[PDB]
Amino acid sequence: MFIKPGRCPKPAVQEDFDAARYLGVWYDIQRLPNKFQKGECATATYSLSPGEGFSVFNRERLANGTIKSVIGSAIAEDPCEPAKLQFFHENAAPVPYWVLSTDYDNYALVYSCINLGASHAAYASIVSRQPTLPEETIKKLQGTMSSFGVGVDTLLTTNQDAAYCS
Ligand SMILES: C=CC1=C(C)/C(=C/c2[nH]c(/C=C3N=C(/C=C4\NC(=O)C(C)=C4C=C)C(C)=C\3CCC(=O)O)c(CCC(=O)O)c2C)NC1=O
Repeated sequence: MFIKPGRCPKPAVQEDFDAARYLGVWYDIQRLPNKFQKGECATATYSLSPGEGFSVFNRERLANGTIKSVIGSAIAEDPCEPAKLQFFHENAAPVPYWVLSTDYDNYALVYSCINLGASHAAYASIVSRQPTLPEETIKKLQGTMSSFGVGVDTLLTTNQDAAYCS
């Protein structure tokens, strides 16, 4: 279903966010169950764009062994708030992409809440520069998540095993 009652929180974001340090490959460690991501081995690649934002290439492996991917764009509508991006894909309405925390080199926590009148749709990933992330880092980030109405108990652990994902 993925539609949940109540409207979105406005969590705090990475205040000093440098999109240039955020570029390259990020691996999905944990994610909320959502509509689009039906697979495993989920990676996001962020690329140089002429403009203010960056180009997005998201990639996953489905249960039948097929690779499915999407291209989009992430751009901060307010350069006072550079961690509040909007994600543009296809014909779609932009969805928020909020970097709540990153050290650029190890981890990020990303959130997107879509308001649907009285209900909402939430995306939340813990990502890593590696296919794994220390259980301490995941605990801290899960801690941030619980503080704005995400249930850590809903989080999928993403399969990043080279034997399936190669
Ligand atoms: C928390 C933020 C977050 C947002 C804003 C989000 C949105 C989002 N992810 C999508 C696809 C996707 N999203 C991902 C992966 C990712 N997406 C990411 O933002 C990140 C960090 C990864 C993983 C590292 C994948 C693999 C797809 C393709 C799904 C498919 O087509 O099978 C789509 C397009 C749907 C489509 O056309 O199929 C949207 C709008 N998902 C998220 O996780």
